[PDB]
Amino acid sequence: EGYQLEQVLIMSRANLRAPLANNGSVLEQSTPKQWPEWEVPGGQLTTKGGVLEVYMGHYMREWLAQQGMVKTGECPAADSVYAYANSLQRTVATAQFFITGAFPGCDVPVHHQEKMGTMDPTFNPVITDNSPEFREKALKAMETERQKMQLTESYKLLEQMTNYADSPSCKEKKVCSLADAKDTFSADYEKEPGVSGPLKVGNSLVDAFTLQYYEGFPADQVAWGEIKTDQQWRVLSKLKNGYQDSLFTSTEVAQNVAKPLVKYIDKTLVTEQAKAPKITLLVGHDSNIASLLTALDFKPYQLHDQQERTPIGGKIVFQRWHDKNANQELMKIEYVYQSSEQLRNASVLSLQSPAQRVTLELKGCPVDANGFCPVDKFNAVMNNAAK
Amino acid sequence: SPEGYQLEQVLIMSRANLRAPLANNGSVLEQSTPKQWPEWEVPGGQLTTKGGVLEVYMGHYMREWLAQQGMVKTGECPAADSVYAYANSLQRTVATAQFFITGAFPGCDVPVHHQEKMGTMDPTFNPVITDNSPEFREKALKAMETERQKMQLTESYKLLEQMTNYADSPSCKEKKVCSLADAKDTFSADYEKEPGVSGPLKVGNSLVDAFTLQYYEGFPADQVAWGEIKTDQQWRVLSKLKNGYQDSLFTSTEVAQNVAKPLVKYIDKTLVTEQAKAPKITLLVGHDSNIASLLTALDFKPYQLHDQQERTPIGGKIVFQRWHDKNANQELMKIEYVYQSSEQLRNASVLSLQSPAQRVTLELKGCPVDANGFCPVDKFNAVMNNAA
Ligand SMILES: O=P(O)(O)O[C@H]1[C@H](OP(=O)(O)O)[C@@H](OP(=O)(O)O)[C@H](OP(=O)(O)O)[C@H](OP(=O)(O)O)[C@H]1OP(=O)(O)O
Ligand SMILES: O=P(O)(O)O[C@H]1[C@H](OP(=O)(O)O)[C@@H](OP(=O)(O)O)[C@H](OP(=O)(O)O)[C@H](OP(=O)(O)O)[C@H]1OP(=O)(O)O
Ligand SMILES: [Ca+2]
Repeated sequence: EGYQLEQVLIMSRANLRAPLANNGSVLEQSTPKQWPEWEVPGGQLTTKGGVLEVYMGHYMREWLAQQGMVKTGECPAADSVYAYANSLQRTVATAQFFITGAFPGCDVPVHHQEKMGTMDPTFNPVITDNSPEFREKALKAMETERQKMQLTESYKLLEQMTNYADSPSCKEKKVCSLADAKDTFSADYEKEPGVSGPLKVGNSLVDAFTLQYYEGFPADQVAWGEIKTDQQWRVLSKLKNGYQDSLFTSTEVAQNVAKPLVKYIDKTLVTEQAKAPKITLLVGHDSNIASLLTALDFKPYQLHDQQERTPIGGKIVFQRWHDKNANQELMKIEYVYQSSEQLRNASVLSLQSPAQRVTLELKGCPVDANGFCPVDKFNAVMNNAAK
Repeated sequence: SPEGYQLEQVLIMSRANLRAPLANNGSVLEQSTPKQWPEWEVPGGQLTTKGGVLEVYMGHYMREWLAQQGMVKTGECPAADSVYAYANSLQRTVATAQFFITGAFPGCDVPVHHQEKMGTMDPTFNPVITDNSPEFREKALKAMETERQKMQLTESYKLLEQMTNYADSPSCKEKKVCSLADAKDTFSADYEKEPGVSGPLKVGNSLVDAFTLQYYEGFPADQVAWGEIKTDQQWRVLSKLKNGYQDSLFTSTEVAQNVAKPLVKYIDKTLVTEQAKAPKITLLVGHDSNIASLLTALDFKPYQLHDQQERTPIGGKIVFQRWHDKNANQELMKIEYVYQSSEQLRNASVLSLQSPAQRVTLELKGCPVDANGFCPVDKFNAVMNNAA
């Protein structure tokens, strides 16, 4: 009956979490205005984020079955499914909710490293090369990417929405402007690429608004009611997307930082394939998706009906399709995600009312008219990035 | 909780949440009407995805309550082994435990225990006759007929026949069984089987269970009972068949005492006799019949659940609570039925302390409560030991 979906690996970020807005946090320091309250402490998933993942899980399960992988109504064979999350509350949580929605009533544990509350090396996008040539070249690549962006409109808008000149940052630390302030990038050995300055603050702020919107806060409680149009979202989102792009998206940085994740995905889909599950779920972070995508050299992609480049509840679904011979196998990779509205509305997902799907393309594995490329070339892409 | 009251242990005896109509009633449903039954997203008897979300909300609600009461701290996981979750080995009950525990302790490592051999009944949750003596039966068969005789179901059956066009069903056109009221019931109490009824009472229960479930699942109005049920009173009259079935089978003391013994024994260990070594929080997930027979077996006072047509609601829990009154140096028991209203299920309403689940305080005949719903622990232990 032709090509059947034989193996999938799903790379996920955590779903909806509470912004961190307690005394002394970046959010609190960045405005004199009070933030609306959330149901859990900062950085913890919300219940709506779990329900959104349950819906994604159920949709995915339907879809997996539709493509021949394991049929609806029965648990998959033991050890058919392997769920591995970074060792943080929100990523373990998003895995539990996804796996429960997709595989209800089945014994599929979520795995994670022993120490909760700390970064697992698999998911920790840290710089591994201590040479000053790597650092100089990384810094120059971040600065170059940043220098292409026109952010002052975004910043002026944000200063007005937050009353930034009256915030604790301004009054106590004399950091009083977003639009005129200087970014400082870092590419420190054994840390994440970073930036300090307005871009980091604009990132934290716009992220908080995005989350309020998705969480379903009334319009008057999103950003104090100040974001009234998609156009405004678009202007503001330039900061959050520009932060991620600057840091995680240069070729120098990404290939280094995402090595343990690339290696994990190579092992699962290529080099230790005999033992691999039919379904792997990894749950990490936006920086992991951003650097992975750069490190495997995907072509440019655009996500319709989303303001985020790496959306809350958005997953990279790598798919190995098999008919009769392993050397005729095909690979197809899609970004499967909920639109900004499907998130805010908690939309019930189904085959008739699906998640959004965009097919992604590796530069090294050109796809046909239907998004498939030969496994032969996929394998070469992975080997080469995993070197 | 009053001043100086501190909650210290809870046991949550839950029904599964929202499931598709039982596959075992499929052919009765088919014989009872010429109409087409709306299709469900899962095989009969399995939890639906909505059941899952609804149970995630009950978990988060119970979490917020437990943190209000100082039983668990906001923003961290409970101590290892302090939460013990044990489900019957069926898809729906294990699924409901997983969704409850994920909604309540998201991000925490809290396993759902069940016997292996999923798809088979775990004896703890198996509401079966466990006495093969012919003298058990006669007291039982009679106690069931006695409960059944207190109910007036004729109007329910005429309503059901009207709504289903039962006149044109296979049952009537082919088998010439052309009235549910004129037909008779025959109870059974067969060794290692659930107490049972043959006849129009089982037909009524099967159909009206399906309608109730359609309504919860959010089928559109024209697809719950083919749009035939217009009035909350019509719901109430139909629900008599389903509540009547359960009450006849699981609610006479002589049946309920036998059939609930394993769960009664379990709850007695956890709350009374092995209490010291017992998890602070226990979730058991079983079946409506478990709740029904448990509550008779412990001699509860009669209760009414507001905003529900079911006597043991979908997702509904019996919540046993040991409290220390520090001021008067006493240990008290409070027991409440906590559950979603028919509208909270159909709407998938988010639940929190600000928009809470329904709660009704229950009362042991052996353990009379004060003005606030609390009774003494020693009186509770007697009831429990005596019952076990
Ligand atoms: O640890 P990372 O892999 O870098 O990613 C997460 C987080 O991603 P999710 O939002 O996917 O969980 C980021 O979120 P953005 O602000 O970039 O949207 C970021 O920021 P926060 O500190 O605001 O969470 C933060 O990066 P870093 O690890 O450098 O702090 C980090 O959170 P954790 O520190 O908890 O991992
Ligand atoms: O067999 P149980 O252990 O009681 O559990 C369920 C179900 O209960 P829940 O909806 O609470 O989980 C019952 O049916 P309802 O009381 O819910 O209508 C039940 O018995 P009935 O069909 O007599 O009601 C049926 O067991 P069986 O069909 O063998 O009698 C069974 O479900 P399964 O059909 O999935 O075993
Ligand atoms: Ca600029």
